[PDB]
Amino acid sequence: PIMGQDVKYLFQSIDAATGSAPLFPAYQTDGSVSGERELFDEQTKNGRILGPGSVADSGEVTYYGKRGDAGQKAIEDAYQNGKQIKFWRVDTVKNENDKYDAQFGFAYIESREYSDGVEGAVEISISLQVIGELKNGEIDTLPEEIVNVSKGGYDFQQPGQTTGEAPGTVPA
Amino acid sequence: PIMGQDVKYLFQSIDAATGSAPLFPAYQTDGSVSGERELFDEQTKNGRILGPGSVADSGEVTYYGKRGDAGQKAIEDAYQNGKQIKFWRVDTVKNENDKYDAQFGFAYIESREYSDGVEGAVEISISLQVIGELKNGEIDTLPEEIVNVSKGGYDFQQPGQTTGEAPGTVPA
Amino acid sequence: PIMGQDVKYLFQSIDAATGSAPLFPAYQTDGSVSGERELFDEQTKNGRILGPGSVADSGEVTYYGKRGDAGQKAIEDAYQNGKQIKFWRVDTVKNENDKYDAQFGFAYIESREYSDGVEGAVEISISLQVIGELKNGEIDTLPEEIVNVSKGGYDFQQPGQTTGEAPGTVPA
Amino acid sequence: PIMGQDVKYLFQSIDAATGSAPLFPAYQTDGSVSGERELFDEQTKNGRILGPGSVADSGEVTYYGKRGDAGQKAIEDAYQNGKQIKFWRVDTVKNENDKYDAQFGFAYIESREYSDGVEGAVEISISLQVIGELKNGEIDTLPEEIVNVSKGGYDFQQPGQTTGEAPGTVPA
Amino acid sequence: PIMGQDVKYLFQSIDAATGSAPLFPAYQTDGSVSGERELFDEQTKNGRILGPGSVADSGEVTYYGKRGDAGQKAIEDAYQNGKQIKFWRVDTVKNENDKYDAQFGFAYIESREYSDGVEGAVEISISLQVIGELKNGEIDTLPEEIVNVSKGGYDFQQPGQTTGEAPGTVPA
Amino acid sequence: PIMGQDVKYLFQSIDAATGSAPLFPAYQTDGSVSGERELFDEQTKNGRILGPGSVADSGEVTYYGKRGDAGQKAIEDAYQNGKQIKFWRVDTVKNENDKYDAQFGFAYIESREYSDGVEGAVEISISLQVIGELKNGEIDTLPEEIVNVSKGGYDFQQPGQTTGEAPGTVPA
Amino acid sequence: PIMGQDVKYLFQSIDAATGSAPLFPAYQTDGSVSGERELFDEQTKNGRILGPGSVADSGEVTYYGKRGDAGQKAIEDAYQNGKQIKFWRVDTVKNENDKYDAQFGFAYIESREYSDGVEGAVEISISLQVIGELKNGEIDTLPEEIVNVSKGGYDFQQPGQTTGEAPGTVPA
Amino acid sequence: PIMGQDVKYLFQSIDAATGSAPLFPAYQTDGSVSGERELFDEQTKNGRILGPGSVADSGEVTYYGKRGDAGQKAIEDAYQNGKQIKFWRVDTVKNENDKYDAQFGFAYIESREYSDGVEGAVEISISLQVIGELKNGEIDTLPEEIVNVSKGGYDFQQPGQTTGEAPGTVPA
Amino acid sequence: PIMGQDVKYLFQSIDAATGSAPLFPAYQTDGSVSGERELFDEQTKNGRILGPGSVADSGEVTYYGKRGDAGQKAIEDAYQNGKQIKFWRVDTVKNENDKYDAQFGFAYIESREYSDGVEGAVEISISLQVIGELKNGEIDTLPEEIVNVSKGGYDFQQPGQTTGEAPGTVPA
Amino acid sequence: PIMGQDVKYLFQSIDAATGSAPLFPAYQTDGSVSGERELFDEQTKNGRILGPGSVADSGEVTYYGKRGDAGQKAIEDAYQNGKQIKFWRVDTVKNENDKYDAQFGFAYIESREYSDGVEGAVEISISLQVIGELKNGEIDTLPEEIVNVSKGGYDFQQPGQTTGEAPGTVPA
Amino acid sequence: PIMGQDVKYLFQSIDAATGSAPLFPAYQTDGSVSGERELFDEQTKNGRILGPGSVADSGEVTYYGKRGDAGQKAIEDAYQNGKQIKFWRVDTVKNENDKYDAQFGFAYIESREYSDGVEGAVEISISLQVIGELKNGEIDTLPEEIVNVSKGGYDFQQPGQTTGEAPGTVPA
Repeated sequence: PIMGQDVKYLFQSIDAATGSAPLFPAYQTDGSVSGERELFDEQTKNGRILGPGSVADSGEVTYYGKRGDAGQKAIEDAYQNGKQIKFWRVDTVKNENDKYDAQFGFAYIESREYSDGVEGAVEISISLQVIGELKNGEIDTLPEEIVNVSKGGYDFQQPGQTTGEAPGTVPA
Repeated sequence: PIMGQDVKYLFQSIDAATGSAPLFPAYQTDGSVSGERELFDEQTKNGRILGPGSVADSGEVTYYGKRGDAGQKAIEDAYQNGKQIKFWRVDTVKNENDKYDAQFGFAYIESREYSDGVEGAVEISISLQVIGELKNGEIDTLPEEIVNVSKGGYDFQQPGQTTGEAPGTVPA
Repeated sequence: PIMGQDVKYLFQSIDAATGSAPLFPAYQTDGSVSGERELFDEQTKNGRILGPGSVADSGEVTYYGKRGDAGQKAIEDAYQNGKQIKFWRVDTVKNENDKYDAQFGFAYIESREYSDGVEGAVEISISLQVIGELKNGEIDTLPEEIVNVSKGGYDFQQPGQTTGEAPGTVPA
Repeated sequence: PIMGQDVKYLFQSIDAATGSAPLFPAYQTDGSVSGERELFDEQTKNGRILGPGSVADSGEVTYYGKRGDAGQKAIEDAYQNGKQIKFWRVDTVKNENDKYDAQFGFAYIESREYSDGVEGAVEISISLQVIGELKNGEIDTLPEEIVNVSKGGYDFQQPGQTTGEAPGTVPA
Repeated sequence: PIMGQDVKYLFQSIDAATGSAPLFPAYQTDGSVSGERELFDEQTKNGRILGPGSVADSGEVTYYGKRGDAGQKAIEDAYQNGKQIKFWRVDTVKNENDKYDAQFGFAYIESREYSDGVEGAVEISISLQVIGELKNGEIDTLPEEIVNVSKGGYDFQQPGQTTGEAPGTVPA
Repeated sequence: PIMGQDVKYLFQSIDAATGSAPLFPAYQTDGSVSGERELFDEQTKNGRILGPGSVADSGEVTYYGKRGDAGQKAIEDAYQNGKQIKFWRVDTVKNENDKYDAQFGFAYIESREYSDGVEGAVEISISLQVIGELKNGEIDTLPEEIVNVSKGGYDFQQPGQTTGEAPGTVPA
Repeated sequence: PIMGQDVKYLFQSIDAATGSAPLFPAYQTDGSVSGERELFDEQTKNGRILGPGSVADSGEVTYYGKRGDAGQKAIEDAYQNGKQIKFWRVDTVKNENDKYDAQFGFAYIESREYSDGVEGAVEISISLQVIGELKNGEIDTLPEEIVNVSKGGYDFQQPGQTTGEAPGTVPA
Repeated sequence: PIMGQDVKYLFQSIDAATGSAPLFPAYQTDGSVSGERELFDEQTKNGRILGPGSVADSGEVTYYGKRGDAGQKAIEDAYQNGKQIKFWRVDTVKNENDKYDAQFGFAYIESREYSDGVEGAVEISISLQVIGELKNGEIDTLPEEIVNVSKGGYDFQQPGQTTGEAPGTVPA
Repeated sequence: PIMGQDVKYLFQSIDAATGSAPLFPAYQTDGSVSGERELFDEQTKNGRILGPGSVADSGEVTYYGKRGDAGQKAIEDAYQNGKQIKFWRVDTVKNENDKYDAQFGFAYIESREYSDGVEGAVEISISLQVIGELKNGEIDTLPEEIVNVSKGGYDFQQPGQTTGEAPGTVPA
Repeated sequence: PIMGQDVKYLFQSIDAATGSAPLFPAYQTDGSVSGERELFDEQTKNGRILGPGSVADSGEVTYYGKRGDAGQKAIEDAYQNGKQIKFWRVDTVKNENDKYDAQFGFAYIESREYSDGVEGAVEISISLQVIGELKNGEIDTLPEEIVNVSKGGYDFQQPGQTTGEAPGTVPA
Repeated sequence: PIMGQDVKYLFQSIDAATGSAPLFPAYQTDGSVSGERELFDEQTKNGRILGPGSVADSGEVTYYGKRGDAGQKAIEDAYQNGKQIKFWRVDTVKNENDKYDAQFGFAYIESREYSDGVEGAVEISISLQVIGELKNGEIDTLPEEIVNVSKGGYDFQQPGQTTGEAPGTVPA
C-alpha cells in the first residue's frame, strides 16, 4: 500500500518564486491532524449532532537538522522573522493519471521546538496550522527525492576517491 | 465466540445509491464507545440516579491507507468536502435466521488524523459521531470480505505468472 | 480466601419475571467502586470531617461477546432501548448459613464501550450506577456456573462424536 | 529499622466496646498521607509562607478479602451502613518503655473500592479521613498478629491430620 | 515401570466420526507440559500461596513424516485450514480394570515447525494447547499399534516375495 | 557424610488420614531451592542490607512413572483435580536422639511436566511451592524404604519360582 | 564532581539550641525545587518578560524511618504538633577555604506522606517550603556522618562479639 | 549533520565585561522550545488563523554540578540574587564563512530545580525565558571546549605523575 | 602462589560468643563476587564515568552436608529462623607479620539451594550478601583445619582398632 | 564452488587516496549479516507482509594482529581517532566477464574488541555497519593476495639464506 | 605475528610516584573490549548510520593471585578503598623506533570477582572502565618481565642450593 517512506512534504518559500520545491531531507515522524468541530443542540430530541463545524488542520513535522541545505533556513525565515509557507504533501508511488499526488495548503508555524540531547542527535519539531487542505494532485515533484535516493553509497574510485562519508568526488 | 476479525464496518456513501457496501480493507483496531449520560439529583434522599440521559456514540476506526480503492476517497469526500456516511457494523459469523448482523447508523466524522511514521507504514485514525444505533440485522453483505479472504496466496503459473506480490494474473 | 474467580455477577432483566438469574458467561475483570462523599468543613476548628455524604457506587464490568446467549441482548435491551437491571454480586464459595452470598442492587448503565481489536478478541466494557448496595445474601443461584464449570473437556464417542470444540453431542 | 511488615493497623468498632483490637489479616500496601495546608501570602515582601494550615490526613489501606473473619464486616458496617472507626497504627518491634507504639485516630471512610480480577485475587482498597493524629503509644496489642505469625505450617499427625491447607486439627 | 515406548498419542479428527483413532506412526519424543499458574502473595505475613491458577497444558509432539498415511494430513487439515483435534494420551501396557488408560484432551495447535535437514531425515515438531486433561480410562484402542508392532520385518517368502523392503506380499 | 540416596521425600494426601507416608519408588533427582528475598538499599550510605524477605521454597522433584502404586495418583489428585500435599523431606541415616530427621512443609504444585521419550523411559518433573520449611525431626517413617530396599533380586525357588522379573513368589 | 552521596541535609530543631546539627540518616532521594515566578506582560511589544518574580522553594526529602534516633521525632514535632525547622543543605567534599558549604533556610513542612509497603520497607516523603535560600557556608558539621560512614563492618571479637548486624560491642 | 554534542550553550554574565564566554561543562539534555502564539478568529468563514502571535521562547538546560568552576556560581548569581544572562547557542562544527554560528538571546531564569538522588549523581535543571532569538553568528568561541575536549586521558609521567583522575601534573 | 585449598571460610554465629570459628568440613567451590556499581555519564564530552558506585558483594559457597557437626545448623539458624552471620575469608599459608590473613564481613543469606542428586552426593549452595569487606588480618584461626588435615587415614591397630571407616579409636 | 579462502575483504582509508587496497593478512572468520527489517501486519486479514524495511548490514571481521603492516593502523585510525572506511568484499576466483567481483560499501566501526589469551595468540574482532551494499564488480585488486599467496615459504638458499622464518633474502 | 604472551598490562598506582610499573605476574586471559556506540537513524531514507557515539572501553583482566607482591594490593587499594589506576597495555616484541608500544588509559574498576575452586587454584577476574585509550608509545618498561622471564628454573648448585621450588639462593 503506502509505506512510511512513501509520503514526503515538499516545502516552498513565499519569496523565492522558483519552481523547485525544496523539501528538507532527514525526516522523522509527521502528522496532519485534521480537527473538524461540529454543532450540537438537543432540540428536546435525541440530538442534532449531524451539524458541521470549522476545520483546523495541524501538522507535527519532525526532522533532523543538517548543517547546511538552506531549506530549513527558509523554515526559520518563515518562523523567526515571520512569514508563511507553501506546503505540499506528496507521495512517492507512481500514479497512472498524474505522476504523484498531494494534499496542499498554505501553512503557518505555531512552534519550532528542537531537542538537543547528549547521545541522540538534535531533532527539530515543528507545528503547523492550515486553513483547509486542497487536493491539488499535480505531476512534477523535481525528482531529487524519489529516484535519487537509491543506495547512499556510490561505486568506487581506488586511486582517487578523496572522500569522507558522502561518496563519489573527483580528486580535490 | 466473536473474534477481533469477526466484526467489520461496511461503509456506504450518501451519493452512490449503489447496493454494494464498499468497506475499506486493511483495517486496524476500532471502537464504538457509547456514552449515555443521565439525570442526577439527590431530592434530599439517597439519590435519583435511575434517570436516563442522552446517548452520544463515537467510533475510533483505524486502518492503513492503500494507494487506490476509492472507498477511503469516499471517506475523504465525506470529511473534507463535507457529507455524511452510511455506517454498518456487521459480523463475519453465519447466523441461522439471517446471514449476518449489524449495528447501523448515519454517522458523521469528527476528525481524520493520520500518522506518517518512518519505519511503520501510515495509519489513518478516524472519529465518528452517530445519533443512535439501530439494530438492522440484514442478510447480504456482498461477500468480497468474508469468504473471499481465504489465503492471500494463489496457486501458480510457471511459464506465465507475470506477477508481483498480489498473485494470479495472465501473461499481460 | 476469595479468588478472582470466586465472585460472579448474576444479572436479571426487569421484564422476564423468571427465577433463573442468567449471569453472563465469558467474563473479564470487574469493579464495584463505591464512592461516598462527605460533609467537609472547618468550623474555625481542626475540621468537621466526620460528616457523611451521598454514596454513588459504580461498576466497571468487562467481558467478551459471545455470538449467541441472549443475556447480553438483555443487557443491550437495558442500555440501547432504555431499561434498568436487577444486579447481583454473588460468591462461588459455599457458606454454612446460606449457599452463597451477595451484594444486591438495582443498577443503570452509563456506557457500553467495546473494543474491536485485530489480534485480540472483542471486549465489552460496561459501566454501572446504583443507588445503594443491599446485603440480600440468598441461597439459590441455579448452579450452571459454579459446579458446571468443571473441565471443559468431556469423555469421547469414537464412532459418533460429530463435534467441534465444545464437546459431547450425539451423531446429528 | 522498620520493615514493610513491621507496621500493622489495629482496628476497633464503635459498638463492640471490647478490648481486643481486631486488625484484619492478609493486608496489602497502605498509606497515611498527611496533607497539611498553610497560609500562603506575600505581604509585599518575599512571602508570609511560614503560616500554618489545617491538617487533612488520608489513608489508602489495601488488603485481600477473606471469606469469613467479620472484622471486614465491621468495616462494611462502618461504610455501607454508615458509622466511624477507631483507628490504630501500631508497630511490631519491641520498645523498651512500652511494648509497641502507634499513631492513633478516629477515622471515617471515603470510599471502599475493591477490584475483582480474573487471575489475580480480589483486593479491597479503602480510603480514610481523620481529624488529626494522636500519639497514644500504648502497650497491649493482643498478640495474635506479632508472634502468632510464625510459619503457617505446623508439625504433623500422620494417622490423624484430616486437614487441608491451614494445618493442625484433630480428626473431626 | 513405564518405558518411552509404552505411551502413544492416538489422534482423531473432528470431522470423521470414525471409531478408529489414527495415531501417526514413526514417533519421536513427546511432551505434555502442564503449566498451572498460581497466586503467590505476601500479605504482611509469611505468604498466601493458597491461590490456584489456570492450567495451560502444552504438547511438544515430534515425529517423522511418512509419504502417505493421512493422519498427518488430518493434522495439517486441523492446522493449515483451521480446525481442532481430538487428542489422546493412551498407554501400551495392559490394565486389569480396563484394557488401557489415557489422559484425554481437545487440543489446538500453536505451531507446526518441521526441520528439513540434509542427512538426517525430516522431523516434524508440533506444539499443542489444551484446556484441561481428563482421566478417561477406556478400553478399545484399535490394536494396530500395540500388538501389530512386533518386529518390523517378517520371516520369508523364498519363491514369491517380489517386494521392496517391507516384506510379505503376493507376486503382484 | 550424606549421600544422594540418603534423603527421600515422603508424601501424604490431605484426604487419606492414614499414617503410612507413601513415597514413590524409582525416584530421580530432587531440589529444594529456598529463595528468600531481601531488602537491599543504599540510603546515601554503604547499604541497608538488613532487610529480610519472604521465603519462597520450590521443589524440583523428578521420578519415573510406575504403572500402579497410587501415590502418584494422589499427586495427580492434588494437581489435576486441585488439592494440596503434605510434604516430607526425610533422611535415611539413623540418629541417636530420633530415628530419622526431616524438613517439613505443606506444598502446592506449580507444574507437572513429564517427558515421554523414545528410548529413555518416561520421567515426571514436578514443581513444588511451600510457605516455609519446618524442622520436624520425628521418628517413625514406616520402614518400607530404608531397609527393605536391599537388592531387588532374591535367591531362588528352583521348582516353583514361576515369576517374571521381581522374584520370590509361591507357585501360582 | 558532586555525587548523589556528596550532599546531605543537616536539620536542627527550633527548641534545642544545641550546636550538633542532627541530620537524620538512612536517606533516599531529595529535591530542592526553586520555583521563582516573573512579571509577564506584552505592553504592545515583544514582551516584558524580563521582570522578576517571587521565589517559592520546595523540598522533596525522602528517607527511611529508623526505629529510634529522635531527629525524625523532631521532624514530627515540627509537623504534627506544629513548629518550624532550621534547614541546612551541606556538602560532603572538602573545600579549601571552608570545610564544607551549604544552601540554608528556615523551612516549614507542607506534608509528611509515608508509604507502608509489603515487601518494600517504609519510606517517609516530606515536602518543604522556605522563604529564600541563604548561602551561609560554614565549617563544622559535627563529623559523625562524613568520615564516620566508613565501611559498616568492624573488626571482630571472637570470644566476645555478642552482636547482631550493627557490629562492635563488649560482651554485655 | 549536527550531532547531540555539536551544539553547546555559551553563557556570559552581565557584570563581568570579559570576552571569554564561560559555558559550564558536564552538560545533559537541553531544549529551546520556541512557543509562538497566533491570532485566532473565524469571521463567519473558514478561519483567520493566518495571523501572527507573540513568541515566548523557553530553555530546558540540564547539566551536572561540579564542585568548582564558578560559571554556575554566576548562574546562581543570576537566579538567587537576581540578574539576567547573556545567552549563546553555538555550534561545534566549522563553518566556512564564520568559525561557528549561534542563536543569541538575553535570557532570564524561571526555575533552578536540581535532583539529589542516591545512586545517580546530582543534576541541575534550569528553565529560561527569552524575548526573541537573534541570529548573531559570530566567530571566536575561546576554543577550550571545541578542540580541547580531545581524549580526557593524557600521556604519562612514570616517576612523577602524582595525579588522580584528571591527569597531567608535575610532582608537587 | 595460592591454591584452591589455601583459602577457607571461617564462620561464626551471632549468638554463640565462643571463640572457635566453626568452618564446615568437605567444602566445594566458593566465590566472593564483589560487584561495585558506578556512575556512567556522557555529558557532551568523552564521558563522566568517574563516579564511584555502591559495592554489593555476594558469596557462592558450596559444600557437602555432613550428618552432624552443627555449624551448618548455625547456618540454617541464620537462614530459616532469620539471623545474620559473622563471615571470615581466611588463608591457609603462614605469613611472617601475622599467622594468617583474611577478608572479613558481616553476611546475610539470599538463598540456601541444595541439590539432592541420585548417584552424586547431596550438595548445598548458599548465597551471601555483605555490606563491605574489611581487611582484618588476624592471627589465631583455631588450628583444626590447617595442620590437622593431613591424610584422614592413620597407621594401624591390629588387635583392637574396632572402628568403621574413619579410623583410630580404642577397643569399645 | 566458493571456498572459505576464496573471499577476502579489501580495505581502503578515506584519507590515503592511493590505489592499493590494503587488506590485512592473517584472516580469521568473517561475516556480512544483512539485516533488512519489514512490516508484518494483520489488518483483520491474513496479513500485510508487503512492507519493506531498512537494511542495516553488519560485519564481523576477525583476524590476527601482525606487529607492522599499517593497514590495521588505518583501521585504528578509523576507530580510535574517528573516521570511516572504504569497504570491499572481493572474491579470489577468476571471472570471465571481469577479473573478480565484489560487494562494496562505506563502513563505520561499532566495536574493536580483541582477545589477549595466554597460549593462543591474540585475535581482533571488529564490527562493521554500512548503509547499503553495492554490487561493484570491478577488475584490478592489486594481486599481492590472490596469486602471491602460494606456499608461505620459499624453496631454498643453502649457503646464503641467513634469515629467520620468512625465507628468501640475500646474505645481509 | 603477535602471540598471547607478547602483550602485558603494566599497572601503576595513583599515589606511588615511582617509575617502576608493577605488573602482576602469573597472568591469565585478558580483554580490552572497546564499545563505541553510534547514532542509528532511518530518516525516510536508506539510513543515517553516520553518527559517532561515545566510547566505553572495558577490560576483562584475569590472573592468579600470588601470596605477596603488592601490585595486587595496589589493585585492592584502588577497588576496596576506592581510588583509580594508571593502566598500560604494552607489547613484548622489540620495535625499532621505540623499544615497545602501548595503548594507555586511566582506568576505574567495575568489579573484582575471584573464584576459589577446590582442585584448581584460585583465579581473579577484574573489570575495567576507561574514558578513552591513548596511543602512548614509549621506551622504558623496566625489563624485569620481558627478558628476565627465561625459564622459571635455573641451572644448579649441587652442595648448597638449600632452596624450595624457585631455585638460586646462597646456603642459608
